[PDB]
Amino acid sequence: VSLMEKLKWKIKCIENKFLNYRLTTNETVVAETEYGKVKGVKRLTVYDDSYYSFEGIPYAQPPVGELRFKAPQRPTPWAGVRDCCNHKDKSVQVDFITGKVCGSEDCLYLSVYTNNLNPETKRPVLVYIHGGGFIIGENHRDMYGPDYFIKKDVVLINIQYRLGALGFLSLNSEDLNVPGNAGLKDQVMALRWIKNNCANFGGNPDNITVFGESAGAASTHYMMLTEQTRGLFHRGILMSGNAICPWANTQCQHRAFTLAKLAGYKGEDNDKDVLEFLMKAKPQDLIKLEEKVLTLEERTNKVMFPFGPTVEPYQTADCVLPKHPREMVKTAWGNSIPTMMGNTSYEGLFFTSILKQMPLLVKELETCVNFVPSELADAERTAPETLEMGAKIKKAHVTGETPTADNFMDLCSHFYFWFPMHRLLQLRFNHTSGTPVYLYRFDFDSEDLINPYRIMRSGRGVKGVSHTDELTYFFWNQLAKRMPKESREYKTIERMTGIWTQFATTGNPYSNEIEGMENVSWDPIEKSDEVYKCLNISDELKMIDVPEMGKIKQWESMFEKHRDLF
Repeated sequence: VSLMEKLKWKIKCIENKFLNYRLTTNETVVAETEYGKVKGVKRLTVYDDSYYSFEGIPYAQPPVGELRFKAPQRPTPWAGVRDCCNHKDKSVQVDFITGKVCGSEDCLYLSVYTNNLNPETKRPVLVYIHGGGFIIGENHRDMYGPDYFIKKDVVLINIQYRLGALGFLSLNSEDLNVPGNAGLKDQVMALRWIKNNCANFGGNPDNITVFGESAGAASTHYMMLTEQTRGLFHRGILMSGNAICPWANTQCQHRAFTLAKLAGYKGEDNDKDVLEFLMKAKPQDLIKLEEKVLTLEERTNKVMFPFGPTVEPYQTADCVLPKHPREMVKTAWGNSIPTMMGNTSYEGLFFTSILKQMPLLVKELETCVNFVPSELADAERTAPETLEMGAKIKKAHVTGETPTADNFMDLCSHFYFWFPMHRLLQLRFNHTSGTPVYLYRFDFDSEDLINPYRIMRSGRGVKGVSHTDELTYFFWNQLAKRMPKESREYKTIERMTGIWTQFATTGNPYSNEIEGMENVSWDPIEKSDEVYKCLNISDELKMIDVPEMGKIKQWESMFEKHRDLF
C-alpha cells in the first residue's frame, strides 16, 4: 500500500483514538455472565445516539503455548468484575495498510452492544462474523462499529476467531491433535457463549441471527452446516460468500511443512517434527511468511489462501468439518432455518489491484482454462475437455475478440461468488424442510461514504459496487462521517440495518416501515424456479430477476457430463 495511504491511515488512527475517547461516557454498568461479572461502558455515536459497550469478553482460553494450533478450550472464570471497557487485540495478521504483522495470539474475544440493557421485552440477537479471507480482520470498532445497528432495538455481538496458519494449520498424524479448523472451532465456542449469555444483555436466546460477509459468510454457512452448532441459532445471512465457494475450503495438510521450511525448519517432512518447530516459532514470523507458502501451480489453479477451512483427516471431540462442505449440506440442520443470501452488483471489481500489478492475468481469458472449477479440470489444464469447459466460461464473459480487465473482473464475480451461490441453492433444495431462502443484490454506488477495504482494493475513484462496498452501510468505521439525514447514503444505512433487523426478528426481510419498500413483494426462491428473483437494492428498491442468471446457467453447463459433481 502507498506511503500516501499509510500516512492518511496513521492520521485517521490518531483521529479515531481521540474520537473514541470523546465518545466515551462515565456510565459504566455491570452485567452477569456464566464466567463472572463484566463491566461495560456507554458510548456515543456521531448521530447523537448511545449504546452500552462490553468489549474483550473471553469466550475461550487464550490459545497460547501448548494450545497453539489446537481446538479452543473454555475460558477460566473469575471472581469480582472483569473490565470490558476496552477492546482486546486482533488475531495475528498482516496489517493490510502498513504491511507489518500486528495482533496477538490472545485474540479469542467478543464484543456486545445494545442501546438498552434492561429492555422491557427480550431483543433479537445479531451475531456478526467478520470476513477477510480467514487471514485478516477484527471486531475493533474502527472497522466494525455498532453505531448504525444500535439505532434499532437489537443486541449486536461481533466476534473474533483465529486467522491464518494459527487458526487453520492441519496435520494428518492423528497423534498430534491438529486436525484443522481451529478458527471455526473458535466461532463454535463463541456461538455457545452467546446462546447461554445473551439473556444477560437483554437478548432473546430463542431468536439469534448469525451473519457475515466474505469469509464471514462462508463462516456463517459452516456454522449452519456443522452438527456442533445444531439449534444454537435461528436465522442466517450469507453476504457475498458461502462454504462451497472455491476460496472457502482447501486441503492444506502438506503446507505445514512448507511454512516450517520458509521459517528456518531443519529436518524431515514428518508431522511430529514440523509441529514441534511451528509450536516454538514466533507467531509474527509464521504469519509474515504465510504469503509465500502457495506454489506457482496452486496459484495458477486459483488456490487463494494456503491455510483455511479443510476437511478434517480424523474426527475428534470438537470436529467441525468431517467431510466436504457439499456433502455436509445433505444433513445440515441449518437448511431448516430462514436464510438470506446475496452479492453486490460488481463483486469482481475487487480484483482491480490484483490486475494492476499483474496485467498478464487478463490473458488467462484467451482460453479461461484456469477458471474451470478445479474438480472438473486436469492438473496441467491442457486436456481437450478442459479447453472445452474453458470455452464455455469464455463465451460467458469475453465480449470482444480480445479479453479485457473488465471481462476478467466480471468473470471473477461468477467464479468466486455467483456460481457457488447457485450450486448451494440447488444442492440445498434437495435436502430442506421448506424453510425460505431470500435473495438480495446490493447495487448502491457512492463515494461520499467509504470503508477501509476500498483502500485495499485500490478502489478510490472506481465506479461500480465491489465486493465489501455494502459494509459501509452496516458498520461504522474510522473513515466514516456523519451524513445528512436526507442523503442517499443515510437512507441506505436505514434500509440495510432495517432489512437485517426485520429478518433477524421474523425470518422475513420485508417490512412496509422501511422507506422504499412500499411496492416490494419479496418472495423466497422455490426449488421449481428456473430463474432467481432478488431484491435489487440501489437508490430504489426493486424486485428483479437476477441479471447474473444467464452467465450462471452457462457455468452450470460445464457440468453437462458430470452432473454428479454439480
